[PDB]
Order: sequence, then structure tokens, then C-alpha cells
Amino acid sequence: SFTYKRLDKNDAAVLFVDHQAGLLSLVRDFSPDEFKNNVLALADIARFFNLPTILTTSFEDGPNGPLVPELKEMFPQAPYIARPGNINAWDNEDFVKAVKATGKKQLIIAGVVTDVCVAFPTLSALEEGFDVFVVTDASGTFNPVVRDAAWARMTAAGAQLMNWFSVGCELHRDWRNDIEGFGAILGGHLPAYANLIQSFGT
Amino acid sequence: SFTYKRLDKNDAAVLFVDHQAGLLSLVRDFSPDEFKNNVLALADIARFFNLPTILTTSFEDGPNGPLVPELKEMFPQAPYIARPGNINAWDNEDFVKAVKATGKKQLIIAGVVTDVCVAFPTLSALEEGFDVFVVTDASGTFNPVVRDAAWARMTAAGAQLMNWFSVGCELHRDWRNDIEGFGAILGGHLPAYANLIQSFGT
Amino acid sequence: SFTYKRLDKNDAAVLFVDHQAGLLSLVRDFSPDEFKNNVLALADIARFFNLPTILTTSFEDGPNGPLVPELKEMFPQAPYIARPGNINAWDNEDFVKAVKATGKKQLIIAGVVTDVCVAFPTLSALEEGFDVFVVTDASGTFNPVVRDAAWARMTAAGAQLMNWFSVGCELHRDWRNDIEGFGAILGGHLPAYANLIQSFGT
Amino acid sequence: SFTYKRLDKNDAAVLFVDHQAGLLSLVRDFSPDEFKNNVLALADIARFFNLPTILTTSFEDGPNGPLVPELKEMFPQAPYIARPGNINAWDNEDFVKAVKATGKKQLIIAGVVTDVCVAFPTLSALEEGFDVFVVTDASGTFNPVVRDAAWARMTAAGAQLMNWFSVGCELHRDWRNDIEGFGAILGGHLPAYANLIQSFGT
Amino acid sequence: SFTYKRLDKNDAAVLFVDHQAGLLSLVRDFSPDEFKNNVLALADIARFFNLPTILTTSFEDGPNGPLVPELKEMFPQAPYIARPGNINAWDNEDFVKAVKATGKKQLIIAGVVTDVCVAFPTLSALEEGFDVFVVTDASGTFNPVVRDAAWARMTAAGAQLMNWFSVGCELHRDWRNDIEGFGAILGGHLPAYANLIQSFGT
Amino acid sequence: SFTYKRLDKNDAAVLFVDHQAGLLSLVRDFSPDEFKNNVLALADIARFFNLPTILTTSFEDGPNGPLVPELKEMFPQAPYIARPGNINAWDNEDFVKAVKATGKKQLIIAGVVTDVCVAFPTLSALEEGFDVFVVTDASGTFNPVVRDAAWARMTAAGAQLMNWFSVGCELHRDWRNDIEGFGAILGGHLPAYANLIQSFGT
Amino acid sequence: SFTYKRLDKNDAAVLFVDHQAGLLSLVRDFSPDEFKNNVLALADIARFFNLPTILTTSFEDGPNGPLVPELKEMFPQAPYIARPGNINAWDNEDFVKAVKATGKKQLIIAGVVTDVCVAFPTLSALEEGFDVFVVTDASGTFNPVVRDAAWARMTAAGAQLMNWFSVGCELHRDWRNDIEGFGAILGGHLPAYANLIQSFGT
Amino acid sequence: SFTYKRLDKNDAAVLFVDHQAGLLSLVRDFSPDEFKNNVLALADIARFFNLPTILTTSFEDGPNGPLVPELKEMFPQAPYIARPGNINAWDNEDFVKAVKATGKKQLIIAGVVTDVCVAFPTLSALEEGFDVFVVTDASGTFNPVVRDAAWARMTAAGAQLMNWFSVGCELHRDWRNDIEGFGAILGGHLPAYANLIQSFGT
Ligand SMILES: [Cl-]
Ligand SMILES: [Cl-]
Ligand SMILES: [Cl-]
Ligand SMILES: [Cl-]
Ligand SMILES: [Cl-]
Ligand SMILES: [Cl-]
Ligand SMILES: [Cl-]
Ligand SMILES: [Cl-]
Repeated sequence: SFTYKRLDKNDAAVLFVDHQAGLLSLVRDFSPDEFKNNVLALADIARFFNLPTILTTSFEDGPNGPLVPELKEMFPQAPYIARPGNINAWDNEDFVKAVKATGKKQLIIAGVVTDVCVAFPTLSALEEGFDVFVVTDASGTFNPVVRDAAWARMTAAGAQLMNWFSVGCELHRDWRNDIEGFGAILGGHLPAYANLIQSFGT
Repeated sequence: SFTYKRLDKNDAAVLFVDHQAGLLSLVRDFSPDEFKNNVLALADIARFFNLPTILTTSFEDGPNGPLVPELKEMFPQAPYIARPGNINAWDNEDFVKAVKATGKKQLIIAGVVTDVCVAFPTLSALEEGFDVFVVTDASGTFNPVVRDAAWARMTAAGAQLMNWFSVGCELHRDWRNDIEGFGAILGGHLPAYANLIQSFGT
Repeated sequence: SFTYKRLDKNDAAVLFVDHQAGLLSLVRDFSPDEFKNNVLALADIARFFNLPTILTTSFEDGPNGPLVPELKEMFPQAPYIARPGNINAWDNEDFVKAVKATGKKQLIIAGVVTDVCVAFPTLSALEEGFDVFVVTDASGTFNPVVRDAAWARMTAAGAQLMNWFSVGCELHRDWRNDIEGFGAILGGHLPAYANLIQSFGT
Repeated sequence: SFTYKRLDKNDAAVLFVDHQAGLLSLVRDFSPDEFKNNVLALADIARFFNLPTILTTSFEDGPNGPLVPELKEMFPQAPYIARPGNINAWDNEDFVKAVKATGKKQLIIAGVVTDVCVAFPTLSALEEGFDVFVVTDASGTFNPVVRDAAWARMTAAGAQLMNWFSVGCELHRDWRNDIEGFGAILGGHLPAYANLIQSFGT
Repeated sequence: SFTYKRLDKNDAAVLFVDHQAGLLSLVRDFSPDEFKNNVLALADIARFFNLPTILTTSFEDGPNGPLVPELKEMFPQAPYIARPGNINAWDNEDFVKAVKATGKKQLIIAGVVTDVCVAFPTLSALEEGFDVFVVTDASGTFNPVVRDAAWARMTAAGAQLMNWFSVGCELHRDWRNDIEGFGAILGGHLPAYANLIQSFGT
Repeated sequence: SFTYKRLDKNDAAVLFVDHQAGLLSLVRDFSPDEFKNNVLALADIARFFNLPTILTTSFEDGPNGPLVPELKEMFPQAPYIARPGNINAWDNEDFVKAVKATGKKQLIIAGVVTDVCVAFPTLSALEEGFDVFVVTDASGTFNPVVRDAAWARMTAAGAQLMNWFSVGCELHRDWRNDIEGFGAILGGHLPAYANLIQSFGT
Repeated sequence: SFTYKRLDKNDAAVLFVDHQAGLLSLVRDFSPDEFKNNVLALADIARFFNLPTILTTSFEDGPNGPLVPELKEMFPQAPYIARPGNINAWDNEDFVKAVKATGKKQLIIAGVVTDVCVAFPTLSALEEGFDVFVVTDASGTFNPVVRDAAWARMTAAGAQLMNWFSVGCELHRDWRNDIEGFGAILGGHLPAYANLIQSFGT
Repeated sequence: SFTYKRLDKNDAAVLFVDHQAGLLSLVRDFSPDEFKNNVLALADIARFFNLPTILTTSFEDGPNGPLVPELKEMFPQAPYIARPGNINAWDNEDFVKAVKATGKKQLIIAGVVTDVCVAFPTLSALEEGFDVFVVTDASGTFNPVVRDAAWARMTAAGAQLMNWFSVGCELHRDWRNDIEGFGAILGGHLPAYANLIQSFGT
């Protein structure tokens, strides 16, 4: 009567949509420090579980600016779709081609801005039957109101709202799978947890 | 399961409901500066995509006051329905006649106050089978609490909660349709984006 | 698909649940000034439309305290069900008997605290087929978090979330029905609107 | 047609998931003072109605830390499942065995963090047909945003969002069942209510 | 050496500066409900101690609007200085004449907006050696930031920042001077205190 | 140019002013849970350092209510001055004599409400040459705005604004004076610190 | 003792410091809409009173970006000091030369960021005996905390904290000097005031 | 009258007081992410300008925990004073000896918690004639209220309130001294500025 459709590290792909230097300037519903940390945390997680990753940008040869250096340094062979025109990434045939090429049913998505560059392909992907998991604290927009409206629209469509930590834990399932490696991610992106690790080590 | 019913510039109409000088005094869930900019942004979008526009007021010959000058000056040829009595604009026969005369299926709506002058005709239009897109940051009310209640009541009815930027982007689809013209709108109503444009130009 | 079940002044009853002198001390999700004004506003509306009203209190001979004086004075002929024990007012046979005696299908409810004394009979009434309209700004509780949880639980059951102003406007329908009388209510409970009325009068 | 599935003191069990000294350091969406009180309030309620209670921890021999002393001391006969690995408590067979051994259909659940250690077994329990009641103010996580996303994910699955006070009142049903005893709980965890009791006593 | 220059009911006068219907719409650093109550609370206090009162307006024959009806009705023989031009009330000779005619050394001042219509005559009066007491919660302005700046400029000049309740209490000194009369003021403007009074009476 | 006048456990007395069951209902600038904890923390500290303590109430045979039980239970033999009339405790001769009987130079003060029952005797005590230390988080009032006004008036007078934790640390000076005894206070009133102690203990 | 040193339109100069496209991205203590409006409001005022204006930029040929076009287009004959190196504008000899060349004693200053590009020359100018008026709502920085610290450092030095509206009123003194002209500024930068003007005009 | 005593890179020393893993858990007036970045930003600055640096801890062999790893790794030759007992670092003779041995007049100070471990030695140092510069965003405490109280006490003693960015810029004076080197610090600790640098590089 209910199915817990949870993230599986063998059934998931990660979509980084338009984390560009210019567009990040528009993000005001998260502080710059927390937002940078959250996006990098999701990125470390995508790497850690060796999930197929897709990078895409919107009009990067204009004021929107280049993709943040970390994402390129980190996934140097991930499909990189520079969209010259299409705002909705799902309207770009090369992007959709890359998504389906992964053969993944679950789509983990984060980007800028939430109400547009994330919501639009989320709604399109849901229409095509994909399970979409939105990393909400790795997605930014103009203000808390715009964010809440975007959440309402995406939940109404059946998207699952999460955060980089809950995404990581649902993928990881069991601490004993890799204690040092997974713990390094938590320590590196949760200063409060890093402190616990240091106190515990004495 | 889910169908992404997105804005089409050939199937949509814009409704400005009761942006009056007096009633705007009641809006406290947005700062006066951000709200004026948001209402003006939606207006530029309505002009830019050649959408049929409808203006309506409630009891403008009383304390509710005249329609704001920007809306009258920008749409001097749009149908203007001054409602002497009916609080729900949909209870006014002239208003519904003008809406149906546009022949549009999608209704983009914004106004004051959100819980009444927007919510009531939204619910009425949804009952008559229209697809309603609520511009949440161009609609104001007494406080965030009343707003959240109005949102809940509208989403329960199947309204799509959006914002002027996401409305504009879903209408535009592709940057290459009109780069300068659309960029002018974003630049004129997103100071953060205007700064990006200026830096890019040197 | 969707049906706009809106308040009708001939099909509605008002339930004031446990606005007691002691319990009001627990309301911290509204300022005392705004909350007192909102409850009195709802009372004026019920009186203005001559709606059948029911008053009920919970353990008033204890720390919960007496019903606030304004409610007793404005509705001296309303059914007054003092519940010595039952926390859910719907578990009281005298209260339910009084509700059905009104013969009303729509129930307008407000009270303290929101998550219990309002939510419980709201959920019970919805189960018995009543259309329930919750006046959210005339219902108080411990904090915004508790309030949001109550909203989530009540909307999930099909309650309609509103506020005293939208309640008033949906009942009144047309300004011309009684301009001075209804305007008196707005003037008396919306200081910003009283200011408009005074400026307009010069 | 809505059915009001309310808590029954003979059909409910309480699950305390990972209220550990280390993990509590991660909770920032509640103040430490209010969060401690809220968890202890839930504990007093579980003791008061003699509800079968289950305690569980996650990797307590690490930085996550030991279970807080109060829960251990207040439920000395409760099943205590120390999970060495599984992040989702429902993936632990000893935990699930203990839950089903109570023979209770309704699960009252609280823990840290909300988006993971509460949400994951909540979704799992719902999948196995349990009615789940989430004590939201006795569950903590990193920030209000992550909390809201967890709420969205849990309501979409049919979990009921509540708080310790509403849990207590729905369990208690009638004040006359135990005036002194139930009032002691409210007095002990609602400082405002303790004050009412003291004034009333003079 | 510090001297506690406290309010004396025989050496104080009250100045209401520009509480006009139009200007009040500019006040956003207080909710409309709490601000109306606070200004009326201050007015009740001025009445209770028979303090010499001065009313003044700024360009009331324009958009600024008339003085609120409550103030004219409550001090009908108090000096009423309608300033056609001077923004700083102290630049108006009739106003200064009326102040000095009271022969009072202590000046209690409140008005709209705080940073201008209150701050300017406050700074001027301080220059002339008057002891100035600013009722901060009966003075409004555009936003909290502007208010804090206004406070900073006034404390730097030696103004004493207070609120209507502390003003009332410093004037009253002893409860036994008039228990019923003074308690009536607190009950009428402190809903929480009204609740205490009602519970105490049973 | 500056002297660090810090608390000396042989030169200080603690004044609890009007922590009464009724008046506490007026406190809205702190949550009930954090405020109760802070007042009790200050109280444990006064006992721990064996400081002469004075309890005083304002009109306790009325709606103001009795002194909170914890204070009487902990300081049953402390001077208790029940003021029937004087709002400023310093205008009560019995209170002042009880203060001077201590022979202490430093006065540590906390109470309700901050802008009156704390501020007034604070300003009076400063006038008589006492060094006054205000425990800001153990003093409550109507809202943060009124609080900020009271702080401004007190610092201008030379009061030192502190909190219960800094009061204790300045009194204690050295951890090694009593590690367990002082640690019990921190553990008992700082849940985050209690958690540290528990993790450290494994 | 105290002297009310108020702005005189014949003794004041305006300093716009580093309102550059890049640096504006760092301003998060104001929304972009309100901040853009405030800076332009200050600009309109300087133009309106024909105050000598100085524009200066910091390393504009780098990431800091060009001066915003509005400032350039409204003060085409103002001194433009592009500082390649000096962070403190007062460390630039050309800038100081231009300031003294105006022969103005009162300095009205605004810029980005507040704690550095405004604070540093503010403190330097105060050291040289200038009276400095800081337009707080036309100066931006990283967050409210940094802002408050900057205010603290500047007030301690004797700077007068103001906002663009109070600056305008203190320069203007009298409404009758230019009703149309001055009202145009208020209407153009205070939307609520524009609404009053429109309502008044019918 | 006023002297601008600004930081000189040849007359300043940096004091890191008690940034310990356990104690950092008490910091709730900053998010963990921004606070870690701020503390690390100050450390990069201390190193960049080759400032004499002093590290000190409080009871690090208890629940307070070890000094955070970043500080020890960065400054292996800095004086490290582990205080077993004294809460005020200035009461430790080794600490005072280490400070005076630097021969610096200006003290840049940061630590945990603000109201005690920073405030106490700040007040002591001010008493001995040092110029103290408090890095407010690299100092944390329990909540914003306690923070504001600590600021008041420090400013009253003549402390200068600052932030790491303003500290860096006042030390740096001129961009051209080291463009690349200083830009690395800003890029590394101001995500928004890193974005500007990347956009500029294209
Ligand atoms: Cl494309
Ligand atoms: Cl009509
Ligand atoms: Cl009953
Ligand atoms: Cl396990
Ligand atoms: Cl005049
Ligand atoms: Cl007395
Ligand atoms: Cl230069
Ligand atoms: Cl020591």
C-alpha cells in the first residue's frame, strides 16, 4: 500500500545543473559559505559512490559564467553539456541522451536556480517516469519564498525532497561498508561532526 | 502518472487583480521595494511575450484606491473591468467574459490581497477547468502566515505556485529566441544580474 | 475534478473552542496584540452575519481558566458547552448535539491550542462529512513549528485553511450588500484600512 | 472519505532513535534547552501511559556517542538495540523484531537526525503497514530547511506530523482519567502552564 | 557620578508628533496592531496623569493625511500645531512656544517616523537642555535597520530610550496610588495581563 | 582610562526581583524553556558561591501572582521583601536596608520585567554608587525591542550587561577550585555541555 | 554640552565609495531591490540639492568591477578617483584633494563594503575634524553582524548614523521650499508614499 | 579629539583563545559552516602578514576538548599555553608573559565563548593599556542575545569591534603590495568573490 522508493547506489545518477560563477551570485536563500559546502558535499558523495554524473551549463559564454572549477576538476570525464539556448535542460537533446545513456532510474538533481534550472528538468523527468530526488540544500534561488513555491510545485509532481546528508546516508546504508572513507566526507562537510571525531580520538 | 503542464506563450493570458494604491497599504509580507519590482517585472513579461492581459479593480471609488499608474500606462488597450461590488472577480460577468474572450487555457494571476482577491478567482477558475499559475512574489497579503494558508488552499485545488522569473523562463524556453530583449528584462528587475551583465561587458 | 466549496452565510456555523484566560498564556506563535484582535475580528464577523455560534471550554474550573469576557458578552444566547473532561470537543455528546442542531454543513473553527483543541474536533468533523474551514490566525499554539505540523495534519484530512479576513470576504461576497456595516469591521480590525478610510474622507 | 486514525494508548508503542550525546550536537533547528525538554516530555508521556518503548542507537562506540542518560534511566526494561552499522534502524533485524514483539500497530517515533534516523525507518515502517506518528518537536536536524524537506517526504508517505503535547492529549482523551498525574506532566514541561497552576493554587 | 533622572508626573509633558493616517502606512518596523495599541497606550497614560500634551502634524493637507481620530478625540483642548512646512517640529515657533508654556523640563516624545519627525526635535530639545524620553514602541519607521540607526543617534545625544509601559510605571511609582485606575490601563493594553486579571477574579 | 571591575565572590550579592507566576506570562523575548533554565542557573550559582541573596515581589496578592516555587525552595531563609506598593524596589526602605545589611558592593540583578522591575532599581543603585551587574538572559520583558531600549538606558548609566554563564565564570575564576561542583551547574543547565561530559566519560 | 550638528545643504558633500558591479555581489545584509533603490535615492538627493559629489572606485580593472552606470550617468562632472591600490580612500591623495577642494565640512558617505570601504575613510575623516554622516541603508556588507560591528566602531568615533530619507529631510528642512520636486523623490523611492500621492490625487 | 588607531602589521599580535572541539559545540550564534570559515580566514591572515600568534586552550584535558587541528598544523612554532585552571587567560602568567614578549601594542583576539573566554582577557588587556581589536565573526557564543551583551561590555571598555575581512584590509592597506597572495585569501574564504575572480578570468 506504500513503497519506500529509496536511493540505490546501483540505480542512481547525479545531475549538476548550472552551478555557474555568475548564477551563484543570485543565490540568497542560503549563505555563500553553507551553499558552497553543500554543493561540494554532494559532489564528494557522487564521487564516493562512483555514480554516473552529468554536468550541464546554461549560456556559459555570457554573464552566466563558467561552471565552478571544482565540478570540472572532479568529474573531468563526465558528460558536459553546454546549452547555448535551452533553459530547461530536458529540452536539449544531448542532455537527455546522456541521462538515458546512464540507464539509471533514479535521478539525483541539484542546481541554480531552484525554481527554474532545477524545477523544469525535474518536472520533465518526472513526466518521463524517472524517480527524481531533489537535493534541496545544494539547490539555491533568490529568496526563501521562491524556494517554497518551487518545493510546492515539485512535490505536487511527486519529486522526493532531500538534502546532501540524507542522500549520502540512503546511498551508504551501512556504516561498516567504509567507515574511514564515508566518515571523511562527514568530517569534511560537517564541522560539528569533525569536532566529534577530534574529541573522540583523544 | 504526472504531466508537466508548462506555460506556452500562445496558450496563456495574464490577470492583474486589484493592484490598487490603497490595498497595497495592506501588503506586509513583502517589502514595498521588492513588491513593486516584482509586479513591474511580471508586467514587462506580459508585454514581451505579447500575452493578452486583463486588468481588474475592486471598489476603486473608495478607500481601496485607483489602479497603480504603471499598469494603466503599460496596458492602455487591455480590458479594464472595474468591479463595484463582487469581491471574487469571477462573480463579475464582465470579467469572466473578458477572460474567455482571450480564448486562453492557461491563466497567469497576481494581485492583492493573496488570500482573497487572488485565491477566490483562482479557485473559481480551477473549478471551470482552467490551468492556473499563481505569481506568488507578485501577490501580497497581510503577513507570511496568511500567505502560507492561501498557498495551502490553492495548491490543494491544483494551482501551480510560481514566481515572475520562473514564469518568464518557462515562457521564453530558449535564450536564442531574443537574447538582448529578454536579457533586458532580467537586467532591469534583477540588480544582481544587471551587475553580471556590466562586469561581462568590460 | 475540483469543486470550489466556498463559505455560504446560510450554510455555516462558527465554533469558538477554548479561548480561555489561562490557555491563552500558551500562545506564543502570535503576538498577544495581533491574536486578541484576530479573535475579536472573527467574533464581529460571526455576529455581523448572524451565524449560529457555539462556545466551548475545557476544564474552566482549573488553571485553564474562564472563557474570555468578550466572547460571553457577544454571544449570550450561544450554546455554551463546558467540557469538564473531554479534550477532543467532539467526544462530548452535548457539543456534537449542539453542532448538528444548527443544521449547518460548513463549520468555521478557531481556538487554543491549534494542534489539539482545534485539530482534534476538526479531524473528527471531517470524518463525519462536514466541510471544515480553519481560521488559522484566530487559532494559536506554542510555536510556529507546532503550528505547521497541525496545518500539515489538517490539510491532509481536507480542512480548508483560511484567515478571519478571507472568511469575512467569502461570506460577504459583495461590497454593496452592506458597505458601512462591513467596512466598520475592516476599519475596527485593520489599522492600515482604518487609515485609508480616514484619508479618503478628507 | 477521511478516517480519523487517532492514537490509542492500548495500540501504540514509542521508538526513541539515536538520541545520542554526540549526534545531539548536530541539532540546530531547536535550541538545546527546548529540545531537551521536548524529548523528556515525550519520555514522561510514554511512562505515564505505560507504552511499550524501544531504544536504539547508531554506532555508539564512535563519535555518535552514548544514549543520553535520561532515556536509559527512564526505560530500564525497554529493549535496547545498539546498531553497529545500519543507518536505517529498520534494516536491523533485532530492531524490527522488537517492534513487532510489542504487537502495536501505531508507532510514535522521535530521534536524531530528522531527515535520516527518523525519516528512513518511518518510511520503512509505513511500507510494512504501520501507522506512524512523528513527534516533530522531539526530533532534531541541522537546520529548518532540512527539517521541512524531511516533513515533506514523510507526509507524502502518509506519516502523521505531531508534537509531544498533541500526542499526550490524544492518548489521554479525558482530563478526569488522571487530573493530578497528567497535570504534573504539563506542569513539568510547560513552564507557562506550571505558572498557571501556581497562581490558581493561591 | 551618575544621576537617575526619572520621570516625575509633575514635571513632564507629552509630545505626539505626526501620527497621521498617511504617514502610518510607512511604518513597517511594527505590526499595525501592536503599534496602534502602543500609541493608544501612551495616550491613555498621558490622560491618566493629567499631563500637559502637545499634538503636532506635518503637511496634513497633503498625502501625509489627518491626525488619527483617537488622538484628536482624547486631547481636544491640547495645543494642536499644524506645521505646513517645517519638517523638524522644533523649527516651528508655535510648537516651541507651546512646549515652553507648559513649563515642563521632562519631555516624553513619540511619533512617525522615528528617524526624522521624532529624532530631529529630540536632538534639538536636547541641545536646549531638556530631558527627553523617547517612547520607542510608540514611534515607528520604515524598517528595524533605520530604527536602530535612529536610536544610535539619539542615545549619543543623551536621550533616554523607553517604552510606554516603563513610562507609565516610572510616573506611577506606587501601585496603591490608584489600583483600579492604573490596572485598567494595563488590562486594556496588555492582553496577557487582562488574562491574569480575569483568572484572578474567579 | 579603564578599570576591569569584575565580580568577586566575597563582594557580591544577588537580587531576584519579581520572578512571579503571573508576571512571567508577560515575558515573550525569551522562550519559556530557556528562560526558566536561565533563572534557575543563576539561582544555582548564587547558592554555589554562598552569595547573600534577596528575594522581592511586587503586589503578589494580586494578578502578579506568587514568587516561583523554585526560588523559595532554594532560598527559604533569604530576606523576602513583599512590596505591596512600590514599583521600583529601591523606593522600598525594607528592601534597601536588606541590601545594605549584606555589606556588599557588587549587585547581581535579574527579574521581570526588564524595562521596569529590573531597570528602575538598577538605575537607583547606580546612583548610590553600587557596581551593578545585570543578568540579561535571566531578565525578561515583552519583546526584543523593549529589551534593547532597557539595555541602552542601563549601559548609559554604567551598568554591566552580562549573562548567567559569564557571571559564574567571573565568580569562579579557576576551574580547579571545584571541578565537579561547578561542572554540575554547567552540566545541569547547558545540555550541549552535558553531552560533552557524557561523551568524555566513555 | 551637546550640539545638534545637522546637515546643511550649503556645507555638505556626498561621497560614493566603490558601488561597483563586482563588490555589490558581496552585499547580503540588504536585498538587491532595496539596496539599489536606496543608493539611487541618495543619488537623487545629491542631484536635487546640487551637492558636490565625489565618485571613487577600488581596483575597478579587476574582479571588483566597474562603477554602476547610474552613478556615472547622474554625476558626469563629479571627480572620479579610480584607486588602483589604496583600500582606504583617504590613503589616496587625489581623493583627499578632491574632498577638500569642495571646501565642504560635512561629509555624507555611502558605499561597499560598510566595514571597510566606508568605515576606513569615515574614521580617517573624523580624525581630520570632519563631521561625517553615514547613510546606513545605502551602505552594504556581508551580513547584519558585520554591519552592527561597523556601526559600533563608527559611532564610538563620533560618526552620525543616518539613512537616505532622514538625510533628505535634514537637508530640505521645509516642505514649501520645493513641494513638487522633493515629493517626486519620495514618490520615486518610497512606493508606499507613491501610493498615498496617487490616492490623494483622486 | 578622535584618533584613528588602525591596525599596523608591525604593531599587532593575534590571540586565538580556546577554539576547542568540545567548546565549539556551544557556538549557536553562527552556523558551523560560516564559523569554521571565519576562524580559518583569520588564521590565513595572521600567517600572510607574518603576525606573532599565540594559541591558548582552557582545560583541554577535559570535555572542552583539544585545540582544532588547523590551528596547530598552521602555527607549530607559536606559543601554546594550555591553561589547566584559569578561565580568564590574562590570569595565566605564562599567557601574559607570551603576549608581552611579542612587544605588540595592538591585540587581535578571537575565541569561544565570546562572553567569557574572549571578553575577560579583552577587558584585562584594556585595563593594562593595550589596543584590543575583537574579531566578532571569529568569536562565537550561546546565542545572539549573549553576544550583544558581550559587545556592550567590551565597547564600553574601549574595545574595537571588527571582522576578519576588515582586519585583513586594515592590515593590508594597499592592494598592490601583493595582489595574487591577498586575492587568494579573499577567494578562499569569500565564495562570492571566488566567483568574481573566475568570471573575470574568462
Ligand atoms: Cl541548448
Ligand atoms: Cl462587480
Ligand atoms: Cl467533557
Ligand atoms: Cl546494524
Ligand atoms: Cl511649519
Ligand atoms: Cl512597597
Ligand atoms: Cl590608490
Ligand atoms: Cl591556568
